[PDB]
Amino acid sequence: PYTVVYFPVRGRCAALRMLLADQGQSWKEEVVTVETWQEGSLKASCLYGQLPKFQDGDLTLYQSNTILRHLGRTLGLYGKDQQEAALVDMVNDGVEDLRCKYISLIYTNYEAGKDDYVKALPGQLKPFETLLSQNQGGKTFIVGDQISFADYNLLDLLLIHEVLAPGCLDAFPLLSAYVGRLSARPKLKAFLASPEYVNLPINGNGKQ
Amino acid sequence: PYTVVYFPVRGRCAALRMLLADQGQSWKEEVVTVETWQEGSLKASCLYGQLPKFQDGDLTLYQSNTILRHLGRTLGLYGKDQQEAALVDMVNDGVEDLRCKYISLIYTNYEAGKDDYVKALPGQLKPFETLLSQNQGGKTFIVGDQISFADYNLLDLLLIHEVLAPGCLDAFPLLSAYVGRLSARPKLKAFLASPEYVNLPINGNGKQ
Ligand SMILES: CCCCCCCCCSC[C@H](NC(=O)CC[C@H](N)C(=O)O)C(=O)NCC(=O)O
Ligand SMILES: CCCCCCCCCSC[C@H](NC(=O)CC[C@H](N)C(=O)O)C(=O)NCC(=O)O
Repeated sequence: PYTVVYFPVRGRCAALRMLLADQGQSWKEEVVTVETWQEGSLKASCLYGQLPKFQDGDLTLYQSNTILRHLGRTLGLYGKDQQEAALVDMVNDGVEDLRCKYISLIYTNYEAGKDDYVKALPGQLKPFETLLSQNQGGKTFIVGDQISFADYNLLDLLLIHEVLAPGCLDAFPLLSAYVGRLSARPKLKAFLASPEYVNLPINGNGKQ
Repeated sequence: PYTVVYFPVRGRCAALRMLLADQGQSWKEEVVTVETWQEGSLKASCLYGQLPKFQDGDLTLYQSNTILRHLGRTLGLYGKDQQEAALVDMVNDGVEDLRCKYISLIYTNYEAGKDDYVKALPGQLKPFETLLSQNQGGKTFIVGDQISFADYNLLDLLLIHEVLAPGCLDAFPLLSAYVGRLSARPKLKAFLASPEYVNLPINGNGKQ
């Protein structure tokens, strides 16, 4: 079945976890402690020397977005056709771009870079609001009328940014309602309120 | 048909161009000058305010990796099954990770960071050599026995690094032979020797 190997943080595993939970899938969490990691053996066995590591039967995967696309492909959360599949990728690549900046700020220069980052945030979120405005008035999902892996990834992106910059979605009504709507999905809402998610820090350095 | 909108550089369009050329596809190049860009009109119309922009019929796309996956999906260069498709993604995500570091060095701190970057390069390339060593002794492609979009992206990554750090592939027999082998493909070899590729700078700031 499914196994996710990661440090005890939400980080790059939050979106895929939301996906599995919302889709009613079962998986095992293999928690790797900083000590175990510093031992070196696991890290040396990882393709790119990093986590998360994911297992689907004997298929071993690395790279958070590969896991998301794999689950999206296998579970039918990758658009209804090739055109939608491309739009889903366009959304996810954009989500990834901002996540990288978020990650850089959090771990590289939180104190000195936060003000500049928050000032530039609106412009960074505008694209997703626009995407929403062009798809059924933003009443359904980011692409098409069915959920996709990019939805879970974008939702996480938005959630963590509201912790970083409380109220950042006030400027974006479609994104605001989208967060509330997706968060209300029964299995997702239950997962998001579970200690399995809540008692885990967003990042690994105590910043958010 | 196909249209790629970009600045007059190889950058993030090199891989997809190699793909189209090698696959015998025709496309139009719409060159955007720094002046035209600074005007602001085109940039404001771009989803994430950046290039490349890609057009396939009435389908408009942004994000270099979205264009690669779209071409891979529609042209049959995305693995033979879901398992291979995931491995292709894993390779491309890894290629993207290193490309981002390469781009950061080139445009952010070439002079001061080059030495450290080159020292860390072997460890950054090892994963791709390992990937090749696990797929038919590295005698075919990065994943499976058929070419994929990740091949064109990895090939470009390797080509530009050979310019940045001559001989970086010497210690990697599989990657070395792979570059020579893929570069020898008739249509690709012809494209790589054409002025449309050769007379274009790798990057936009005169560094490489
Ligand atoms: C409470 C303790 C928390 C543990 C320490 C903080 C964990 C931070 C998240 S893990 C950070 C890093 N992994 C990555 O950056 C993964 C990026 C990869 N491109 C992906 O998308 O999957 C990694 O493996 N880093 C380890 C390494 O590179 O050695
Ligand atoms: C000799 C002159 C060449 C032009 C000058 C150098 C151009 C550098 C390459 S273009 C750089 C930037 N685009 C990107 O970074 C694209 C990132 C996107 N995630 C992708 O993968 O496609 C961009 O649009 N930047 C423009 C902007 O953000 O306004």
